[PDB]
Amino acid sequence: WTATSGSCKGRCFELQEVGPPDCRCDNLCKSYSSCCHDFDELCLKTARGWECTKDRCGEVRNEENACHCSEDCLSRGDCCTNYQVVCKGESHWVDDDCEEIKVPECPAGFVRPPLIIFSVDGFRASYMKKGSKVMPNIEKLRSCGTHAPYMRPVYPTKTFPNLYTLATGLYPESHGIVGNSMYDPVFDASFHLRGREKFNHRWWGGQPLWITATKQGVRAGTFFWSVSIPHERRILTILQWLSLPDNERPSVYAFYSEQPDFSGHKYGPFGPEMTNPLREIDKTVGQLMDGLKQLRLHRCVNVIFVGDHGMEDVTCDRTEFLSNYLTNVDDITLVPGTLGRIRAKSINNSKYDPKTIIAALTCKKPDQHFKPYMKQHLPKRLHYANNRRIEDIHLLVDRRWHVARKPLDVYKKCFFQGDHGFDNKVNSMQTVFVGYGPTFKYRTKVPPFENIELYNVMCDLLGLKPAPNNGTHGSLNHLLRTNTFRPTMPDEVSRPNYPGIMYLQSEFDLGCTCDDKVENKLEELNKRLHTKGSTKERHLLYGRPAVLYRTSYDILYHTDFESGYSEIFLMPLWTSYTISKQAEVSSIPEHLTNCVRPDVRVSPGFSQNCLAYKNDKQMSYGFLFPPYLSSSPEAKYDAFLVTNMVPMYPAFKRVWAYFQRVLVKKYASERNGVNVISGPIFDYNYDGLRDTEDEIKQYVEGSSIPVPTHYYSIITSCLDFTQPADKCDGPLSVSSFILPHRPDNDESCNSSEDESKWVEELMKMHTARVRDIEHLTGLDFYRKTSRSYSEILTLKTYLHTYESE
Ligand SMILES: *[C@@H]1O[C@H](CO)[C@@H](O[C@@H]2O[C@H](CO)[C@@H](O[C@@H]3O[C@H](CO[C@H]4O[C@H](CO)[C@@H](O)[C@H](O[C@H]5O[C@H](CO)[C@@H](O)[C@H](O)[C@@H]5O[C@H]5O[C@H](CO)[C@@H](O)[C@H](O)[C@@H]5O)[C@@H]4O)[C@@H](O)[C@H](O[C@H]4O[C@H](CO)[C@@H](O)[C@H](O)[C@@H]4O[C@H]4O[C@H](CO)[C@@H](O)[C@H](O)[C@@H]4O)[C@@H]3O)[C@H](O)[C@H]2NC(C)=O)[C@H](O)[C@H]1NC(C)=O
Ligand SMILES: CCCc1c(OC[C@@H](O)COc2ccc3c(=O)cc(C(=O)O)oc3c2CCC)ccc(C(C)=O)c1O
Ligand SMILES: [Ca+2]
Ligand SMILES: [Cl-]
Ligand SMILES: [K+]
Ligand SMILES: [Zn+2]
Repeated sequence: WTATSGSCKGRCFELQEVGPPDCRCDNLCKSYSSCCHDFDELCLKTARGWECTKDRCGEVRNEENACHCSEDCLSRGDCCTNYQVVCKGESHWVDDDCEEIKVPECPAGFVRPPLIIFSVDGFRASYMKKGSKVMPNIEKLRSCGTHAPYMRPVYPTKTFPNLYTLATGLYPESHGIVGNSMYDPVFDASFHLRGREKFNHRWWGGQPLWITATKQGVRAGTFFWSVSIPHERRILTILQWLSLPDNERPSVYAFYSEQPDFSGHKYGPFGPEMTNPLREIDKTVGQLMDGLKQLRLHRCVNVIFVGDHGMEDVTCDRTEFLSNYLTNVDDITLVPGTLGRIRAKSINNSKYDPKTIIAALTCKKPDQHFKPYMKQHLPKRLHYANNRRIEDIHLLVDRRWHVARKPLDVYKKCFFQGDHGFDNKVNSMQTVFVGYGPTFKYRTKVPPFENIELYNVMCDLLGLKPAPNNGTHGSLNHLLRTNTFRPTMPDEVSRPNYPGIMYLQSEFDLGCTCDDKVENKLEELNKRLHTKGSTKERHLLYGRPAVLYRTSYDILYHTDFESGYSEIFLMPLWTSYTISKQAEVSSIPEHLTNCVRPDVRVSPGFSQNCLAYKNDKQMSYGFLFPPYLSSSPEAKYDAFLVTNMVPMYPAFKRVWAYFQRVLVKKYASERNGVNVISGPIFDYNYDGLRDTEDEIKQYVEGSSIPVPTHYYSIITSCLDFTQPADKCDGPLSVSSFILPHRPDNDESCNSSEDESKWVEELMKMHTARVRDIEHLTGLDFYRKTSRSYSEILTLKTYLHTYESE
């Protein structure tokens, strides 16, 4: 119950919301059906529209009007935004030449440049070029300020998960808004776009920017706007708040537009009906900038123009129906659309079985347009698993398609032509970023980056310490003229041992054999030198990775590769080697097919054993440094050391062998040499973070050899490919992957074909950032380069996406 008999007189769009059942006058009261009786009359005036006209200039103030053209409006802070243009002969901001904003030019009483975030729903990255003729204000912000060609949203590429990621710097699995619809089984509560449950604070985790600001004594405008407040009024409200006394005035504001997403769903992303929505958003930007210019703040405020996600062509005839696959369709609940999430309809149904659901959905139809996954098997770059609100079964839907439970769901819920939510590497889902202001650079293009990085920068713009988040703070310093954040590299926690030869061959009883009894004073000195690190500079190009947790490990040197070998996990944490453009691929010799060799530097008690692999009928082994790429017949023996072996299912060895035999050389040819760092990852609790030894769910049978959930590689080369990877004087280029270590290849529907038809496609799906591998391993890479640390942080956040341009 709300006592709406109270009044909004002198309270319109008040910043703090008042306590029920007292009636409200803030920008959210409509959504709660709780505004005072006179909120429309007082706070949503529309009389005479939004624009001054010649005849209104110097009018007698009429408090009924939506906005004012009377002489006193500039001191009241409520002129129509075009007041000075119409009445005082000023120019629109868009018609003024771009002039660099070298320092903030602010009115007295401004303690810091305010931040205004202008967020637009469904604003696809390619609109910046494709719509540029009809968006002159947005085009000026973009050309004059700092802009990226696009900004990568988070998955799923839905509205609330992405806007809340902008607010928090967190992945949706961490902030809790994991879709536009959700069931939380602990709460036993459902979140929906429509209605009231979504306002309950227990959905919204982390700490959004407006709370970060408030806790640190920086005041904030509200970021939510009730949908029925027109945009012109949202702009006038922000401009009014900017005229508050210094002690009352917020420093951060957010405007939101439901367009162009609203029309994109109806008309598709490039429907001819889309030009008008884009012109209308441009006009709104123009209102803001003219209004800032009136207030003399257009060279004071930092403006962010940012979108949540793009928009794809999706029509009802491109719908896959689970009723075409599952016998049991009424025993499941599906969250449908551009992604699928499945759970049991009833928790009391003992016949429900996820394994049989997955199998029935796996590669059943030739052009099948979705792929099922247990959530722990989804590409790690999505970071979409570690939340109870995310159903164990997930469907990754192809761009341009929907998935639904039954045909009747599509016509008893087809005029819609656009949608979004797909994999956040899809080109159509990319969205926009422009920053304009004294704190941003002038006429500067920056590379694409992920929206999870923006919170930290917004905190930097406001002089706030960010709450703990998933951005990499410093990775976007290149967007800024000032206020950069200058991080120090993390300190190394464990230092390595450097073992020499300490064990005789007969101390090892590992059940291994190798045909290696096959032999000089020229050659003997050189082998000792290699084992002491004499080639290390060739193979370890960016320093040893630092281990950021407490553990016991050894550095092992070899002619062709260097490794950091964990005594705890019995295998390398990392294996680093360089392959020049000229390197030759060789085979594993017939006499060496099953060769595994004790490492006389590492005790038997800290080694793997071959007998565990013979006994484990499901598990085989591979090597981290590939024997195919040995520099010489003699150096090849090093590749079969028990310290270079790792556990691999046979089905995974098909992937791994193709990568090592064919792809590494192909990348070295293409990129003019590569440096490779490969290793295992253990993330049995799918939290994106390195497991401790006690979290490991599976071991090679009979042994203490832990089985990795994934295998990674980081492939680095020179950005200027005229220079070889090992002699690069400038910026680097990287691509990386985190391949799932699975016992079948059911994810790849073409896997019965030759590896050349499916393996690289698998690897591309599981592309990763170096930062993702760092979280998963507790390793810190690139510690010794010639590059600035901020540039290296940007390199670590890079994702090679494989989409066209
Ligand atoms: C992306 O960035 C984020 C932010 O930095 C990273 O997330 C952090 O990860 C940390 C490790 O996973 C984690 O630290 C834990 O915090 C526990 C206290 O948590 C509460 O308080 C904080 C602070 O305000 C709050 O933010 C938390 O918010 C979560 O939960 C609420 C309510 O459920 C949600 O609204 C919110 O969305 C958020 O949910 C997300 O995180 C939780 C985990 O906290 C997940 O369960 C959800 O699925 C969702 O992802 C909390 O309200 C603290 O109690 C933990 O300490 C225990 O475990 C450690 C193990 O190291 C041990 O040292 C301790 O002894 C202790 O053990 C005891 O409890 C165990 C578990 O019950 C039990 O098994 C033991 O036997 C012991 O009794 C732990 O320190 C931190 O909370 C999150 N923060 C956030 C905001 O998500 C994230 O890792 C980054 N991602 C990547 C890939 O880098
Ligand atoms: C979502 C987090 C907050 C946030 C931002 O929210 C802006 C906020 O007005 C968006 O709210 C929306 C958006 C769509 C719909 C609907 O389609 C339907 C319905 C309904 O039927 O009720 O309600 C909606 C609401 C709720 C109106 C209270 C914007 C930008 C940011 C940034 C930049 O951080 C940010 O954090
Ligand atoms: Ca983990
Ligand atoms: Cl959803
Ligand atoms: K085996
Ligand atoms: Zn939408």
